[PDB]
Amino acid sequence: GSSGSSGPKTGPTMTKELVFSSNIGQHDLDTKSKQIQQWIEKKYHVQVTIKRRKDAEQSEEETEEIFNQILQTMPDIATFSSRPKAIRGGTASMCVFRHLSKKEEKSGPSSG
Repeated sequence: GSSGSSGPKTGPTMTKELVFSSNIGQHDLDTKSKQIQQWIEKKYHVQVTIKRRKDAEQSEEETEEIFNQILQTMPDIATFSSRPKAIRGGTASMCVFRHLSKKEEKSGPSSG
């Protein structure tokens, strides 16, 4: 049996932001995502920004991974609102996560 209805609320005009280093591991990153997910729920615009070392020995393709690693948790609840790009000269990347404008929700009760 299930019981719990908070109420239909799109939420006020607020924006969230998240900043961390690539060093973050799976154990840690796991938490970072959870937080973002909860936000997206209320259609909260979350701005993510990955920071890399002084020209670390890695290409952009690597910096793109982290991003996906996060969206891989909310692939049916969130989407690449704003494609990630090279910011601050490429040393870092910025992106945002939003809700699936499409009628696709694989979380919660059988939406119908």
